[PDB]
Amino acid sequence: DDILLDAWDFQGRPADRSKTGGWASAAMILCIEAVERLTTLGIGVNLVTYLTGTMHLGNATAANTVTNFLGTSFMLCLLGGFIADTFLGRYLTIAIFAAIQATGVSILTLSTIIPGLRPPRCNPTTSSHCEQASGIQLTVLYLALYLTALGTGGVKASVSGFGSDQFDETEPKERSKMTYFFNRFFFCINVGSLLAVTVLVYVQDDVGRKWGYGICAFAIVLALSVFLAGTNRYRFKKLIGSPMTQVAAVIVAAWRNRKLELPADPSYLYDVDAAIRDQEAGVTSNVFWTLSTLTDVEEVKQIVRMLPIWATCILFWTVHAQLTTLSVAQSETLDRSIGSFEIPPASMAVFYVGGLLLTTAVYDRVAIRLCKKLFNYPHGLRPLQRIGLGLFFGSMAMAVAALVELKRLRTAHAPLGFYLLIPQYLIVGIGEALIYTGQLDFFLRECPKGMKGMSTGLLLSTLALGFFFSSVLVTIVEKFTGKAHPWIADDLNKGRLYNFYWLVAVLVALNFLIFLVFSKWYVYKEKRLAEVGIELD
Amino acid sequence: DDILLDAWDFQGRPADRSKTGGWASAAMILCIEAVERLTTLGIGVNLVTYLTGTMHLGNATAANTVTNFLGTSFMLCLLGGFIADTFLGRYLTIAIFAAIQATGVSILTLSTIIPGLRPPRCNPTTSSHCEQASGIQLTVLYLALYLTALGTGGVKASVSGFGSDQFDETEPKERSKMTYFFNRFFFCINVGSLLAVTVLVYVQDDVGRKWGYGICAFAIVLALSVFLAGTNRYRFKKLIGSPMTQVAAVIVAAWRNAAIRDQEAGVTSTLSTLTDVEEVKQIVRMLPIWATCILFWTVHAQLTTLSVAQSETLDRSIGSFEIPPASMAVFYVGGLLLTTAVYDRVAIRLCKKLFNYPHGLRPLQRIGLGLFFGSMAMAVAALVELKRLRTAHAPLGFYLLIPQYLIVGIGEALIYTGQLDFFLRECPKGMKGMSTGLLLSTLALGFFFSSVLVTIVEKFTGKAHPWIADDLNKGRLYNFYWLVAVLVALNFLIFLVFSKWYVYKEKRLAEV
Repeated sequence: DDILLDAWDFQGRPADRSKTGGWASAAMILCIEAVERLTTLGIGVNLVTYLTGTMHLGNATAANTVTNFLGTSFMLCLLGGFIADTFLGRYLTIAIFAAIQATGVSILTLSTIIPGLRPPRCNPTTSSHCEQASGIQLTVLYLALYLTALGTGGVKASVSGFGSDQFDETEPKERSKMTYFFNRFFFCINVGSLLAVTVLVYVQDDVGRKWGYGICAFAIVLALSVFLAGTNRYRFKKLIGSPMTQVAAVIVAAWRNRKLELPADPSYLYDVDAAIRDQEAGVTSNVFWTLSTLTDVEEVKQIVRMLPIWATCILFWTVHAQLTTLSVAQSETLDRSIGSFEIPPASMAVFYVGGLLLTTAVYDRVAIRLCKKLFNYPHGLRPLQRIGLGLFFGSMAMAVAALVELKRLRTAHAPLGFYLLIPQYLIVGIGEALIYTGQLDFFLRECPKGMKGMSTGLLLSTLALGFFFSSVLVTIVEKFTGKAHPWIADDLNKGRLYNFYWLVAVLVALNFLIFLVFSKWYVYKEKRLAEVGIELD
Repeated sequence: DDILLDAWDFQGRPADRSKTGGWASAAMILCIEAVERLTTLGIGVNLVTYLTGTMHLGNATAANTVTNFLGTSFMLCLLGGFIADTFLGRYLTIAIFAAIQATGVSILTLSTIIPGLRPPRCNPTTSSHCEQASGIQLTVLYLALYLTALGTGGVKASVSGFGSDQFDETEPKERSKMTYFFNRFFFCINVGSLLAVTVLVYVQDDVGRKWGYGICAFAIVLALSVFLAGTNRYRFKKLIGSPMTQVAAVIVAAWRNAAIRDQEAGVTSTLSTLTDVEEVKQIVRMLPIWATCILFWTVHAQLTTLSVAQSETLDRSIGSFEIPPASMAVFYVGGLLLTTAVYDRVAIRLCKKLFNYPHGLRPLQRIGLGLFFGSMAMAVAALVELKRLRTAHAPLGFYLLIPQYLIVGIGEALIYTGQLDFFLRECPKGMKGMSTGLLLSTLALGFFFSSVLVTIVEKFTGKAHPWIADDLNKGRLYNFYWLVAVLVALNFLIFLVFSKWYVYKEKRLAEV
């Protein structure tokens, strides 16, 4: 009754419901997730200008550095979950990796303080050119960045899952205590994330970096000690396995044997074909690294059916990557003067965060029940309709964003203009709050049974590439016409951005038509396969 | 097979010989020993100066805050090792109380760099009236300290236990790689222990508090990151119990128709059983001699506070450069290392080639020997302050303080390894972890005793011509030293009586 077979406590003796439980104890875990999100935002959003305001980089190579650090921090999150799942706990994953996050962000705060560890002070845009940055002073910014990248990476992966282990016995009153707890919790993260792209951005911009990154490092060192102090209060998961494992064990363990085709149709052992090898194409099997089992082989193959739609997602995230880097540099040249108020350059990102929060809010009330009464589905847009939708806004921003780099270059070649960068922030914002619903929802129900959780893998990995390809996309345009003014600049007025924003708009516009064809097809095949699996028994 | 029994994984799966544990794997776990020692030295040895200098409290009131912090830190270290062996892991303790220790020091660091979190710059030395810290700038300090002490206390308990747990196999082969490492390391400590009362002190004096305390913060936050990141490769012990609990079981369980002390039956091999109550009985037999060590540690505290305030006013110049006042404590650490260095090459070797001793001196010889130097340091120090003050009103180099700082250091080495060996070699079957409790206990109590001393004279002398005074040239500090000198003197005599009885009343308790 009171004791559960579902979890154990920090001893290992079976967990109890009125000893280990989350009306309180779920907070001490989760505050880490709060300080972490609030970090890679307050840092990541505005990391771009630190490199162009102090490190004195060229507005181009500040973008690549940031999108890479960002994308890197997204690859490393994909790994942390595999480590939580294969090797360490959920728990000592989030315990180990918050401590790591802490030194990275300490080494970072440190790098902005100790003297001569940043090039002597001055302003690059419209003013001067200074010192570059020493090869010494660039290596600590890297290690610290990349350490932070790794830290935020690992806990982003497991701190969420662990905090919810603190509630759900299938029993309702706990599930009620839980659902009660979180709707009150996210309003915070929301209202609190709105804080970090404004208030926190305000500090590192006005007061200075040391304080700005300092209040961060202190937050994780505070949080981690709250977390650990709750250790005994917690009840513990048994190591959910990463499904990414057998994907490795057929993509590889069917590679190590490439030999006689052996089509007898199917030979059996329990579920096995001996041999089993990957031909893609089709067969079908149902059941309940040396050699591989066929019912295992096929499950991988369903993962592969999802791959082309997986591909067409990457480019949205490139559009999103432009919001954190370039739209800052062109908020660097704009007005932003409210009189006695001067709004922080990278704080334009509050618009993007707004269109997230707002869209989600409009889409949970307005657009859900408006389908059950309108059509056969009360699910809203399930799933790939939201994905396609997002791709379209991917261009719609990059297209508008390309338009506004003209109205800006207009007035600045011949003083005051601003509030023209809302749309591109907003549009990527609304566009994001749909495509991430859709990417996710699709990756779930369409992921095989027992092998799902492959989802976040497909999800995050697209994020990562989105940034990495936005790194590549920038590095290509360097050679198109490289002399004179290419589309990149330092004084942006001495160069032209719109020529990039267009190309992303177009590259994405095409990407979306592609997605449409991939979308029509994928369902024709995953239907025919269903129907064929039956006809042949 | 290879695999070891009664050791496990973080998984819970036993175990290893040739993979998990290590030559340099302890090195990861003891990253956070060296840091916590180098911190509790650097911070404590000069904190009194942050109190008088920055917070503007003035010595009497400052000397007590420091000495309460040190006291509470040991008090908590004792609770710390009890938590560790009952509830928490050895591992979990060190993780958890390190984390606390890191915020604890962080907040302290933050206390020194956030604006308005102090009184405004001046030194009562050259200034007429300086504001003592406000109620709140106190509170962030106090919170920072007690966190830092709790943090430190908890770690101090379990890291040595978890550290040495990565070598134990009952093996002559690998468990002898334990020796080689634990030596390079221990040396590194004393080297780093010299630095913590010089360089660390120097930084926090002449670079600044924010830097000096700020480095210590980054030190654990660096170490905690290394320790936790070595978790997979650690050998995780079965949870060892607390001798404390078996000692409590007699104290509750006698209210009956159970325990009279005095003399009773001998021992062979909830409700209370006799072998455990006579075990608790002859733990009490040590308690009077435990009591006569409290007063040594009271001597020791005077080195962390008022002997700094004295040192602040002596010359301390060497040629051009000027040595930081609180860094006189190098002469104490030096005397402490030097005594050991010699006692092990000599008193071990050529004391046991005469009267057939096991250790150079009987534990009580070293205990008693400490108290005597302990009582004679205060006597020297009284007279020095006396014959410093007598020339203040008529300079004096830091040299005049080398004797107190030295004597106490020669004294302590003996009385610690006397105390430690006597508690250790007199304690019953399952209780040797009783020993460490007993030791810490005398220190917490010694420190806690000293603030009681200072407070008494403050009320019975001030406000007019006070023994411990704000301007040290304006009070008689020499007969607060005299007091502690004469106090420790009486305590010593009481020890000879106690230790005449102890070997007398515990050798009739021998033969059965």
